[PDB]
Amino acid sequence: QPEPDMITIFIGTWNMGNAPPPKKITSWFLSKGQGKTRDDSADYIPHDIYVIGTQEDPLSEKEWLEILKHSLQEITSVTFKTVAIHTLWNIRIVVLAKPEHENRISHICTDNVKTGIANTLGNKGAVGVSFMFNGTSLGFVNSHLTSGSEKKLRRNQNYMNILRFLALGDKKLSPFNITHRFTHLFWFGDLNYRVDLPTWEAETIIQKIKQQQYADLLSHDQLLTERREQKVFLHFEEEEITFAPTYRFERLTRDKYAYTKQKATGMKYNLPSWCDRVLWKSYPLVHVVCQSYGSTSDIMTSDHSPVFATFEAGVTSQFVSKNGPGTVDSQGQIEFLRCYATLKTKSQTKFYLEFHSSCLESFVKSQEGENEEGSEGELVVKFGETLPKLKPIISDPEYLLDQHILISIKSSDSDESYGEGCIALRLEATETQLPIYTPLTHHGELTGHFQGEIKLQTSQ
Ligand SMILES: NC(=O)C1CCN(C(=O)Nc2ccccc2)CC1
Repeated sequence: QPEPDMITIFIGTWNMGNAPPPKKITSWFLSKGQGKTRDDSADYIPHDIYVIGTQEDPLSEKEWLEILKHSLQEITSVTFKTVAIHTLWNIRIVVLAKPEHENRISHICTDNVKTGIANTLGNKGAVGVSFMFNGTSLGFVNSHLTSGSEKKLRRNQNYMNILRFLALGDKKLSPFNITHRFTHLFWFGDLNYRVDLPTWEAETIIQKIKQQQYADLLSHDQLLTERREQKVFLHFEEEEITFAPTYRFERLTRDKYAYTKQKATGMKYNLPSWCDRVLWKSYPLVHVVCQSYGSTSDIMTSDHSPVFATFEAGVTSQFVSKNGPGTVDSQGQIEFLRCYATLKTKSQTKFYLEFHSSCLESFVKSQEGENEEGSEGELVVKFGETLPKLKPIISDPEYLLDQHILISIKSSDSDESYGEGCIALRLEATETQLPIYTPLTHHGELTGHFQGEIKLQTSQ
């Protein structure tokens, strides 16, 4: 039975509106409704992994597990294994996997972050799950961010708090937040970003939706505009939206957007919006293709419609050689040449690098680089040809070219990271000096750049 090189992952996000679901929700797991939908011919084909994110979920974990498992079994005739379930307040994440994956899945982590302070702490935040699938790390975040058209700044702050404080993945990757810890990261939920148009335009917006004309609406989507100005979700992908806004509906139909201010809304308008979203971020040159992204038309218990997205995702085997794991493979080495970091920092400390990778027995600290003044004010840290030679555990190119090196640049004075990034070893050539490049981030904001040349030696 061969180990896979590809899996399909289903991501669902639904704000249930504190209402139990209808008896049939199979349309969700089949990616049927509006947008980029799944072909009929695939309906009996199970996804390898189903990650279900809910918000305003009124069910017990047991009640929702019963509905989810029975739903998938009806569709696929497969009895899915529960990998993880985590619930913060009414925010919930469920990971289900095909039974043949049970002994491929290990190192399962769960965590939550509560966002806000005093007034604003009590119901918003994120739940998450991470695990290894053979040699591939996977993380999943379900976030319910701050509501309200006039709170996109709050939403961006909620995002930065979740990505700083959600403790998933390999704790040995201590310089690195969840946006660097996984081969594939999926971040979904009721992100709560709104179509920023005047309240007087509501009926015009509704008109535009009935005509399936979304272009002039998406140009005002706060998530799309905030991402374009690099305020939020830096270096995440989102598939093109081709489905009507998923909020706010009158319940028990989809024929009406309920946007007018009411006591129940705190006297706030809820203009039709894409509150309900799936974004991802994969390590450089790993296969990840979105195969669906849409909303259901036929689940109407909530003022939100469910959103599905499906993904082909590249996975690797748990590699064993004669040598590593348990030693180095002297036939392998990773060399950095002519490397410099550019940092936006005003500080004057010395910097050193840390190289972290599952292809190394443990992380490698460099010597300090040489600080220069850049033309336009910047700090440029020069490493030149000083950087330590990295000793992979396995030299087999079938392993090593599928790996990645995480880079942190750290203050000698404080040992704090000023920047994190990632280099793919999926090079055009081995035993050849080749350009490498990663942006550097800290708390998921741009702090600089790292570039140079790599020279990779493999057993071939
Ligand atoms: N949060 C909990 O109560 C857990 C959830 C289920 N579980 C597992 O071990 N699930 C599992 C592990 C590896 C591969 C496939 C499935 C034990 C208890």
